Amino acid sequence: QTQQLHAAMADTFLEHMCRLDIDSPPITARNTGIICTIGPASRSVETLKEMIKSGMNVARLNFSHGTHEYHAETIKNVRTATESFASDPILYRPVAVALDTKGPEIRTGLIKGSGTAEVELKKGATLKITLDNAYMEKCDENILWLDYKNICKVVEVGSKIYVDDGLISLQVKQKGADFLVTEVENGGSLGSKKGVNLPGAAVDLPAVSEKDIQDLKFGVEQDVDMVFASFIRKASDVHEVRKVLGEKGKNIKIISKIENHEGVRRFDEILEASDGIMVARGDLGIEIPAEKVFLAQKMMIGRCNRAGKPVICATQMLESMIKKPRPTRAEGSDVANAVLDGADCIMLSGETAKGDYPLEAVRMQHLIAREAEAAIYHLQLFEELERLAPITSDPTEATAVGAVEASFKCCSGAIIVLTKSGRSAHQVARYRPRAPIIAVTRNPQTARQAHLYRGIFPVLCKDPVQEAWAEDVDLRVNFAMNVGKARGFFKKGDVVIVLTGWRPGSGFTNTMRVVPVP
Amino acid sequence: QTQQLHAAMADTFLEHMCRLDIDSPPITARNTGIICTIGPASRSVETLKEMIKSGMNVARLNFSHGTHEYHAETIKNVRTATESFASDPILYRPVAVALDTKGPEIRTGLIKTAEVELKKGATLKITLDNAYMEKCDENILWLDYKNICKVVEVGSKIYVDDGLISLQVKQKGADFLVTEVENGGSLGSKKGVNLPGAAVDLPAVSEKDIQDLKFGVEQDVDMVFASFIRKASDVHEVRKVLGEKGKNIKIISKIENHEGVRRFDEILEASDGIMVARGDLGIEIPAEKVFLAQKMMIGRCNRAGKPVICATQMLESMIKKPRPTRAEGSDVANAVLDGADCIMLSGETAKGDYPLEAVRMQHLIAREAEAAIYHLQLFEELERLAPITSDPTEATAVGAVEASFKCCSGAIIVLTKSGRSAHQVARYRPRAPIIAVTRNPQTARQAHLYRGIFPVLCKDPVQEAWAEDVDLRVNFAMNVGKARGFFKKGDVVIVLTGWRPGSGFTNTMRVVPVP
Amino acid sequence: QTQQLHAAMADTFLEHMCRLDIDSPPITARNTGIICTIGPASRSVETLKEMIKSGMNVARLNFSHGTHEYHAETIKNVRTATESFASDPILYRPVAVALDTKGPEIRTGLIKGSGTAEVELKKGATLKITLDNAYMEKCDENILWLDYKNICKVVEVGSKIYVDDGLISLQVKQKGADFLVTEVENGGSLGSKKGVNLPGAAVDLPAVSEKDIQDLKFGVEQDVDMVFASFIRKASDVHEVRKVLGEKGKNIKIISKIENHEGVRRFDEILEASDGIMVARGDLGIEIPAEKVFLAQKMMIGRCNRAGKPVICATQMLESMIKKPRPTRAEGSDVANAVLDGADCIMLSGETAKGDYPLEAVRMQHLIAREAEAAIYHLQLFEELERLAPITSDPTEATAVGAVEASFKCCSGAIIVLTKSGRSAHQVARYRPRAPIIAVTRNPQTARQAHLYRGIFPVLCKDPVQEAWAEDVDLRVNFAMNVGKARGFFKKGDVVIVLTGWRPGSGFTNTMRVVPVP
Ligand SMILES: O=P(O)(O)OC[C@H]1O[C@](O)(COP(=O)(O)O)[C@@H](O)[C@@H]1O
Ligand SMILES: O=P(O)(O)OC[C@H]1O[C@](O)(COP(=O)(O)O)[C@@H](O)[C@@H]1O
Ligand SMILES: O=P(O)(O)OC[C@H]1O[C@](O)(COP(=O)(O)O)[C@@H](O)[C@@H]1O
Ligand SMILES: [K+]
Ligand SMILES: [K+]
Ligand SMILES: [K+]
Ligand SMILES: [Mg+2]
Ligand SMILES: [Mg+2]
Ligand SMILES: [Mg+2]
Repeated sequence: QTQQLHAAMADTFLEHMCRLDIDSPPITARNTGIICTIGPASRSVETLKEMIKSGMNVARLNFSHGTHEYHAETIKNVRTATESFASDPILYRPVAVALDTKGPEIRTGLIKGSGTAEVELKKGATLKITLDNAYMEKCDENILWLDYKNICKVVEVGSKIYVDDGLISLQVKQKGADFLVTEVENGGSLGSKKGVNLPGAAVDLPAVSEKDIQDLKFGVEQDVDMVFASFIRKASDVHEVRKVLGEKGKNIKIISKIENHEGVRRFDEILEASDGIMVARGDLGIEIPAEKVFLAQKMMIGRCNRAGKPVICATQMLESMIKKPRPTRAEGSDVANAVLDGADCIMLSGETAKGDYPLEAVRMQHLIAREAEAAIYHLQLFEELERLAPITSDPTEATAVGAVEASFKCCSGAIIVLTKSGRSAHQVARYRPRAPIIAVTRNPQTARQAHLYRGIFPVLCKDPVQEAWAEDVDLRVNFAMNVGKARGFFKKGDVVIVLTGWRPGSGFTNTMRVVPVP
Repeated sequence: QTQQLHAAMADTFLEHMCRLDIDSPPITARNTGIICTIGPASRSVETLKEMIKSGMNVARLNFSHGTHEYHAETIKNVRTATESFASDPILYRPVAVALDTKGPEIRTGLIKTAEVELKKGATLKITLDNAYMEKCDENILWLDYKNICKVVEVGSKIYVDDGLISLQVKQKGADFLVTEVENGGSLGSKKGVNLPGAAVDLPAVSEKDIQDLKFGVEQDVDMVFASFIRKASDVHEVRKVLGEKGKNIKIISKIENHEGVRRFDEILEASDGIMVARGDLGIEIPAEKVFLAQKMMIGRCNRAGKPVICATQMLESMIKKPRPTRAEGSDVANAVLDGADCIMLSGETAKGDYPLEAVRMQHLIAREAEAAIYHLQLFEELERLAPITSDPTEATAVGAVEASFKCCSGAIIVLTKSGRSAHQVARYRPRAPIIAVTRNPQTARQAHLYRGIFPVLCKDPVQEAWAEDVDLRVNFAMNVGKARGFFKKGDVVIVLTGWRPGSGFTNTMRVVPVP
Repeated sequence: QTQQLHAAMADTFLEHMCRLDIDSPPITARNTGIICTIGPASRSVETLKEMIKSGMNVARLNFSHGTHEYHAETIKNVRTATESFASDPILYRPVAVALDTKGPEIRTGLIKGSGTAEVELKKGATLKITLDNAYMEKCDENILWLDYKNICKVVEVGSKIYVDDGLISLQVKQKGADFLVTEVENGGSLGSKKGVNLPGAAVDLPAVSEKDIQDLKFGVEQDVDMVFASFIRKASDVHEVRKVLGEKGKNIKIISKIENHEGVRRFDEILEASDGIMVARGDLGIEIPAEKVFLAQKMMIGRCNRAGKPVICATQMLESMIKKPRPTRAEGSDVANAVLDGADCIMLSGETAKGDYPLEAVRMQHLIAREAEAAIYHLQLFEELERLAPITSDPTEATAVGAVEASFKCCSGAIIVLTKSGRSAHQVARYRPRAPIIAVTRNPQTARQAHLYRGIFPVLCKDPVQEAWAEDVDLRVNFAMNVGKARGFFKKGDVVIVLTGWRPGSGFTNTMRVVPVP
């Protein structure tokens, strides 16, 4: 009568839905990664500590805004808050840092005069668009400037142009070279520097601009753990980002953001080149008809799970929590269905960057992820992941799937794995056990990147190596036991699964033990 | 393209069938146990060595016939043939000895070693005057069941000689029944008699049975096949007689009548395994219903995780000819597909002209059939029907089998003192052979009852360091597998072990390359 | 608690097996066809009448033996027996006649002396096989003649040779021209004119010999319904057979007998070209290792089920009943499992052609089939057959599959179908309903050939055509009900499914009705 174990026993999906209970409380452990965007509301040290206690795993910096120096000062504070807890290495939480590139964004110019100044637009009214730099800080209700110099080559008559994140639409009546005349189809106020999207068009900007180059190089300087590459359209876009990171950034992980039609059409070659995927729903839902977005979301998450690569669901998950302390019912549903669909991580944007309730937002996500994890139908999920996954002779693969079937058989409080690269923990997570995966590593980077995988609770063993390998192994296992008790995941005399290798070095995980908690 | 691995991939049973292929060769290992009835044809030491090499696992002695001195000698020969292979521990094969009780049979009398001949429509009086107990003929017939006249009615049907001859009852009384013959045939001496519609109140454990089970205990048999078990208390009666001294002897109940079928669930619970006794069962219930009973029992046994044995007329034509009929081919293969742990030969090995050919042919067929099982479905069914547990050992067993499928392992190697750890694995029915390494030679002989368990008996003395004693026995298993052709250097096997000595602590699963 | 209805309710195959109950009695209807081979024991009119009441649906004539005059008299008798029941059109049962060809057999010659003579062959003995026609009637223990002139070309030292249904095995020790020297391996006594098999060998005998041609012409003259073509090795073999049947016998059904390695290897092209398949296990279990036959059986059955074509299981199903009035447990089990495998028809050979208990064997097949039909796991079968079925716009297909599902939901007593060609009845049977399919037709050939499909109970309407079509339809629907009532398939108030088209002529079946029985 807990963890939805009654519904876990159903022999159909529908009987499984029918058995779900609001009075079956979940376990302590939460498997889904939380990712928070840091900005004015959340960049203070004091508050960042509170985000970490609340459940933040990764901190994301949007490089569509702000300066290398401002960002460097966010990071510094994230690292200070994080290390504030190394005091007790048993309760320490590694906290990753991710870099979100500008990429091929299209923006409007400044509104003439005051900073905040917006101009009201009205349906049917007229708007001329120019590329004349005279006008770039002189935008208003008749004339508007755009930073995409080649716009006219690619937008025809009939075309639609959305501005301010889908909320203002315009139609292309007449067009020269230099300028476009438009009729306003949906009005509203327009401020300075707003996102422009061109649904019909083949936008021809480079995947990595010189601005992107400098930003990527800065992130290599700063030892960030991952990069969220914007607007990826094809594999070669991914490789180009991989080259700009080069040898020095070779361990930093690349998440292609999919946020347009081409990204979606060529998803297979992009996923093959990337380390993970983000479903970038804001842009994506302007670049395609908003009603189609749920399908791309489910296509991308499914294929990532089929391929054992992390997928993040993003944007407007709890929008209303920017202004209010509780979410709407669609927001509640949406976070929960992201987890149920299969998402490894879930992202907060404005809600933590600039909102009036960043901590509450983090908590709500933590609370909902945990309910929805219990609600997942593991029976079917696990069987469908066994079937699709190929056959191999890799003993770690066999050991990984054995540990998972065993975790179901005995309702183990956790599956513990020792791992240098993380790779042995990733092989377990791909099969989606209910129980949490406590990944014990010495490598601080592996610990931080581990958060991209559903279920991995990384822990960082700071202790020196023993002279006897067998003793060193057992000390790490036992470290995972102490973390699990201290966290409430399990208590003494509960059974856990433990994974280890037949010899030192990566790639040898082959041993699975069913072990009582000491 | 080997082991029907193509068929094993399919999404449906029907596509699985379509992908079955006569040119996909089976692995060398054979998982289904073979039991052979020993008799005039096969009781010599010379013939028994060859039966073992051809794949016999359990020697059955039928106590419906023979004297204790006779069976004691049979055993002595089996133990001799078996021990002749201890020369090389790596190739030694444990052989079990099983005792199969007479039970409450009914038999005819002697004849006036000659045979009279009943014709359809003819008249036959049946009698209980013991003066006639050694002169039966076309007219008069003696049976040794004294209450026969109390339980029969006007019209009831009597089958004689394993169902070949049949009589109907035209008039009753006491001492006499008058019967019309319905199926003619050549009656002989002391033949089986069956009274389908009737409830026979003979003891389950008769005076003779009691002395025969004692023989079992003294002779040190491994298991007992108790005939005509009708209800759970019959099995308790048997367990009692075996008593304290006989308590590690497994009791396999033989279902051969309508009541045993009906009270199957309770008999299963009390028994350590089941034998589907198709000979008698197929006269006591209509022959067309046997396959239903058989599949019901194999099914409930696989569900309970207890061994079940298919028996009787599996290769009947091979008593006289050296190839079986096509039916006989089919039937053996379907018993394995149904889920039988063991298959059995009777007359084929006891008294036929081709005992070794019959054993070989069970070995070949079982090996083909085990590769044609749709494990995808079978494993998911057994895994699901399994109640969740706290036992680390169940978890470890299921983890092992899951891993044996993901990497198509050459075997699952298990150390076990009592057998129990190997049994847990075999309940889930891996494709891969389970090589169970033990020092207890009784554990090794009984382990044949379970599908896929190839017991190996370790004769090495105990190393003083426990980890080294564990490795040695793992390596021994490896050498057995290499030598028998189950696998070779660099293949993967699963290895299952515990974290300390003593029963009940198996908790460790390793995926290991063969050295 | 009848028809194994408790077992039909189970969620898994394994639970389905567990609930099979020997006290859950079957319905009256038997769905699997029974094909009896005719010969001395069964060819009297008196005996044939009773074969028919006992359940023979098809009369099989084995052309490997006997003259045209003798077979003509057999057919005459088949039809006298059959037509003896036409007095009562309600109880009248179409009985088909099938011709089984000789084909490329290899046969020995005559034993010297007595026509009835045998010789002993003893393990270790030398036996010489000659082609010199001198010896064709002087065969004995030292010298054996056979009728395949090219045998020496196709065998080598080491080869095996089986004689008389695999009883006797020889091993070639030397290969001359015009002879072989062999060692007897399995001895046994040998009589005259016995079949020879060469497992190793690329036998080259012609698909359709001069004698097969005489024979097929004769079948066309006698208006047989189906041909069983022996030793089909490839599609062109089937074509060759079709030519000889030509126009006069274009609608005569060709069932390819698979009895050798090449047939099995090329099964798909043979299947496509044929109207049906027989698994001829006698020859097959000598041409391939005996332990592999059950594989071939199940491959062929599954593939014919998948394609919707009749498949017959044949040979030694009840062999002991040639001498004993009750079958062995393996035989009882073999038959059940052929039905459970998915076979449309099961066949009897010596059991009915020369044995002592022809009626009893026919009755046993009836009884076992009826039990085994109930024990089928229809939930899974029907789900998979629907699943595998290619998708079609064909209204008749959609109607068939709706009728089958409807028959399941209301546990109907029959599926009544009107059909000219048989086709619409076949499309129901391919989906494998529990309920018997009663096919009403005015076409006597259609009736006789429907016996090759599991479930079809053909009924032959002799009444003339009503002027008003709608009444002509009702009249045949109503003749089906009378047949069902009289046979005890159902009774007044039971529901049945009735299938019709929207106009006369073949191909228009599109109407399913759920109908209480008056
Ligand atoms: O996940 P990875 O990178 O393969 O790391 C797993 C490795 O960790 C170990 O358990 C311990 O190795 P170290 O002692 O070198 O950390 C190995 O046995 C195993 O092969
Ligand atoms: O299957 P069983 O009878 O419980 O025996 C399994 C036992 O065998 C072992 O692997 C070896 O024990 P021993 O050293 O006592 O033979 C134990 O670790 C384990 O508990
Ligand atoms: O199976 P077939 O040969 O298509 O026969 C089915 C045909 O039988 C009918 O039900 C009626 O046939 P009739 O021409 O005999 O009236 C048609 O509606 C239907 O098209
Ligand atoms: K960005
Ligand atoms: K007995
Ligand atoms: K023939
Ligand atoms: Mg974007
Ligand atoms: Mg018996
Ligand atoms: Mg043939």
